[PDB]
Amino acid sequence: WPFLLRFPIGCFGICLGLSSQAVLWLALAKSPATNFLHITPLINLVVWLFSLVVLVSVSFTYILKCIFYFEAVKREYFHPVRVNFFFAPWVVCMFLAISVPPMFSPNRKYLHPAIWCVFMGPYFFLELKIYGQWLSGPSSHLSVVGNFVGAILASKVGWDEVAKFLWAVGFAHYLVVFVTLYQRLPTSEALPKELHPVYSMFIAAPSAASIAWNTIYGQFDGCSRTCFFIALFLYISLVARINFFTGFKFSVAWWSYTFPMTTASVATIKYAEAVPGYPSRALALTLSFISTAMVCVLFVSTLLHAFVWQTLFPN
Amino acid sequence: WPFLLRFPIGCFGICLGLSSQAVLWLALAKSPATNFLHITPLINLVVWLFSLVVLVSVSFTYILKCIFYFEAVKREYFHPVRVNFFFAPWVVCMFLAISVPPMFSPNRKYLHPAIWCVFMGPYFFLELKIYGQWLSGPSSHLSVVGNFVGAILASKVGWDEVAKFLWAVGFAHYLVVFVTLYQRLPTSEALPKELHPVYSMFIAAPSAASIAWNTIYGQFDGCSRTCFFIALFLYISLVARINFFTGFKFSVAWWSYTFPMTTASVATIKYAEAVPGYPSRALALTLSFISTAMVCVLFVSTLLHAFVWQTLFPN
Amino acid sequence: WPFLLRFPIGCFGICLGLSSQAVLWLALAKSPATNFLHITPLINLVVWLFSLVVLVSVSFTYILKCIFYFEAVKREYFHPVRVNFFFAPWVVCMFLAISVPPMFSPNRKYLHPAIWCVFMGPYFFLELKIYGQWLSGPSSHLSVVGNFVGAILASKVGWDEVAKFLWAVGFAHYLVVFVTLYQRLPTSEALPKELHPVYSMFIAAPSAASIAWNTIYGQFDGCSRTCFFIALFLYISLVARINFFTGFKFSVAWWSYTFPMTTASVATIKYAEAVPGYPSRALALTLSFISTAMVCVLFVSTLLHAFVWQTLFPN
Ligand SMILES: CC(C)CCC[C@@H](C)[C@H]1CC[C@H]2[C@@H]3CC=C4C[C@@H](OC(=O)CCC(=O)O)CC[C@]4(C)[C@H]3CC[C@]12C
Ligand SMILES: CC(C)CCC[C@@H](C)[C@H]1CC[C@H]2[C@@H]3CC=C4C[C@@H](OC(=O)CCC(=O)O)CC[C@]4(C)[C@H]3CC[C@]12C
Ligand SMILES: CC(C)CCC[C@@H](C)[C@H]1CC[C@H]2[C@@H]3CC=C4C[C@@H](OC(=O)CCC(=O)O)CC[C@]4(C)[C@H]3CC[C@]12C
Ligand SMILES: [Cl-]
Ligand SMILES: [Cl-]
Ligand SMILES: [Cl-]
Ligand SMILES: [Cl-]
Ligand SMILES: [Cl-]
Ligand SMILES: [Cl-]
Repeated sequence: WPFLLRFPIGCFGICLGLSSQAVLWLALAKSPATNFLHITPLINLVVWLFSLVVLVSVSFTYILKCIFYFEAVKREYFHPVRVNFFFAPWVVCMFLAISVPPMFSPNRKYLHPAIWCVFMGPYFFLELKIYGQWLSGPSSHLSVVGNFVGAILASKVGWDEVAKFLWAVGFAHYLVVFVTLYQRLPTSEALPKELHPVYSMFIAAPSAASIAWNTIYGQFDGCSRTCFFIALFLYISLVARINFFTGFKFSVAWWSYTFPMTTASVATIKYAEAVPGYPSRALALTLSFISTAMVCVLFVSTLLHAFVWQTLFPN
Repeated sequence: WPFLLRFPIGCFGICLGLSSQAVLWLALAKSPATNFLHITPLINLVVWLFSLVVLVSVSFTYILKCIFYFEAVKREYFHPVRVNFFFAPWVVCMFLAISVPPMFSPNRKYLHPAIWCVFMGPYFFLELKIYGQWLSGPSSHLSVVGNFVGAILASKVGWDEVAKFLWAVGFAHYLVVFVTLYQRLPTSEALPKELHPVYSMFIAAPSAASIAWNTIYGQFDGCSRTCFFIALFLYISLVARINFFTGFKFSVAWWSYTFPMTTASVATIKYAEAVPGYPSRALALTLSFISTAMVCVLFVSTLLHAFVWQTLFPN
Repeated sequence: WPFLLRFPIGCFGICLGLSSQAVLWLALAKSPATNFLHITPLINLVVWLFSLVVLVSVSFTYILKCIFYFEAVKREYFHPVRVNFFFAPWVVCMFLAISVPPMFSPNRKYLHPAIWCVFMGPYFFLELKIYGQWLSGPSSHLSVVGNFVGAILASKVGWDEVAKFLWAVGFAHYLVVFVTLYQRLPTSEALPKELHPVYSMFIAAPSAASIAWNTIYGQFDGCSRTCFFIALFLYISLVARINFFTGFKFSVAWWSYTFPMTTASVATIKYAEAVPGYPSRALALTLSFISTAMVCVLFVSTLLHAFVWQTLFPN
């Protein structure tokens, strides 16, 4: 059993969670509402560099597999559940782009338009091609989160009009996913094993949509508030449904679940700036504290379970 | 056959219809657009007291059954069609709360926040628990109307922010219900017998949503108008589809159908205040006249059929 | 085989495409953004008269069949796929009404209210009756486009309030159609033959809705922009999915596909007026050029294939 076979596409899950952490701490240092913490922006410098190293190493190793064992890649593509992970490498690169650590880049009004085109295009072509396969042969193949994220990148460039077009496309696909998935949610028992990639974008897409609305227009309306509150209601359902009595075991799939929690925390900070008050401030800090704590303990657990015991990679 | 067995949970239907009548006549006396009628506010005083008596008597008798024959209550819970009626006792109490007869309460800016918490919480816990049962074992178990009604109560207290959160949650559940129920509407023949509790909230939830929007913001927009017009279009479909040639017979289920009609009438009065004109005024009065007439004739019929013949309660 | 049997209801398809062309060229002559072309309004005079001749001839011949062979009409009604075409004669008359060639009518603020009632009523009665048949015996029987078109006619009369009511009804039916049709789109192979009437209103209803919003309110908002962008995204999917390598053959069904393209072009012109700029202007002209070119080449092809070879009408 060579190492290439035991290396699946699920490795990209860890990069998405860690990269999403970078945007959270950037806000905590550039938030006028949360100025009283005096958080040093140097934290983002370490986190952003760490996200680049893991993304390059993961991507480079996977490229070697694609030339060495193309047939293995071909087999993975067809399987229905693990298809969504093909979108993961493209969407994560956009997350680093919006971070854009202040120290590296001298102050400028907008980023160069060339950056948007290179990252965005491979995603749009993949979205249409993967959608066509479903018709030839649920509706879980559709990608929703990436379109909302691209709108944020487009707003940073300054192309306001195209950002509105991407938001409309992302919303339309959400309706089909929302109706089907809500009817049959996964059972509390054996939650991580079943439909783990698909579920993550169910508690995350609304929170991303609210952030995109704030960048395009600049003022909160019913779109940003209601989408944010829907995500909060869905997030609360996890606590009530999860069984505290039932035991839990370590699994690689836990890395993907981190990403939904982080996106909600960033969205809450936007709400606090628009509407000041003691309620919002405490709620924003609480969500951030839970998100960052889970990553730190999970990072230690996934580090020990891979080195001394080499149980991270199954046969 | 003891009286406890022949006493079902459908008795709560009559309370919902009569309690909804109270809010209608309160508006008719406090509407600047309909000032020319000079309606005495004393009508609400009689109606509100009458609603309290029936609600207490119905609730007190049912509590006796729950301790005497718990297993009978347990059997009723599982059956799919008659599950929605468990939400009915909680939602109706909120309807009396908004009425708040002026004579009883000295003029005050807002009501005490404690009233909102006691009534609302048992409903939110019930909504999550009942929804979980569906996943373990359509989508008719979901409750939609109560969330919109709670927003009205929250606005009366003055907690504007939480009212927006409840409205978002209620809207999201409506999408699943609207798609499924619209595909298979009940046939005109044997209309009352089939799916009678579920259908009532289909012509009623839009009208409640429009009222909630007016209280939170204060100015009509596309939300209030389009939701109100959707309810009107759905209400008109009943007249066209119902068969006049086919005969009708007395049934206990008719009490639930009163509640949808009353809610639409109250919503129309809001429209008349925002947009004045002869068209709206006549339409508002016509809907109220039909609603109040149906209750009076139905009340007499349900009174005679229960006393001289004792045919109200089946075996 | 008498000519009456070989004359189907699909003949009304050609009238819808040609009549829709009339509104496009009217805008091109009355558009301040596209003033630099100096397009003579005389083009609409020829087109509008040509649309009236074909509509009268098609309608008059079909009336003869309805009295001669009523049973044949009765058989056609039941078949599920070819039911939507019954709505086509009524909706097309509204399209000529909005055109209202300037030369014929002296300048006036609004049109007489009587015109709206005569055309609209037969459509509303048909919508309710056809919808009832589905319940007694997908959800493709529902009509969506006509309600949005009627709102435009109502706005021309000046009855603003009723136009909002029609828009709400049309939107509600769209949700059921959008969810069902999007799940199972037709395959690229043998595209014209399968579900040809139903598909045409899928790329067309959003574009009609955006135009109606602009007339009722007068200022673009998120309704007009997002609905327009959804239609653009759906239109682009046709180019990617269609197979260029696969050959194509002449068919009568191609006339219906013209109508979706024209409606999108008219909607784009509205966008250019609201938001000026070089991007929008070129995109508006390009869509119009493709639409008008397709009609001209198709008109020649459908003319030659019917006269020398008499292959237009199948047995
Ligand atoms: C794909 C995800 C990100 C969104 C899924 C949710 C949408 C299907 C629905 C939920 C409720 C709907 C909203 C209902 C109420 C409003 C407020 C409505 O009225 C306003 O104009 C708000 C601002 C104001 O004028 O005060 C604007 C659109 C919006 C947000 C609606 C847009 C579509 C929403 C967000
Ligand atoms: C759960 C029930 C109560 C609502 C179900 C209906 C909604 C799914 C849809 C129907 C049409 C949609 C509306 C379409 C048009 C508008 C107007 C739109 O534009 C405006 O800003 C209106 C006010 C103005 O700016 O003039 C605001 C949101 C809204 C109401 C939309 C919100 C979501 C609505 C109400
Ligand atoms: C039946 C067809 C014609 C429409 C099908 C699409 C609708 C189901 C959804 C898609 C996204 C929704 C929209 C989402 C965002 C908005 C913007 C929202 O916010 C605004 O107030 C826009 C204007 C502004 O205030 O800047 C108003 C309603 C609207 C258009 C929503 C109404 C309902 C929409 C159009
Ligand atoms: Cl940001
Ligand atoms: Cl996705
Ligand atoms: Cl009220
Ligand atoms: Cl309910
Ligand atoms: Cl026009
Ligand atoms: Cl249609």
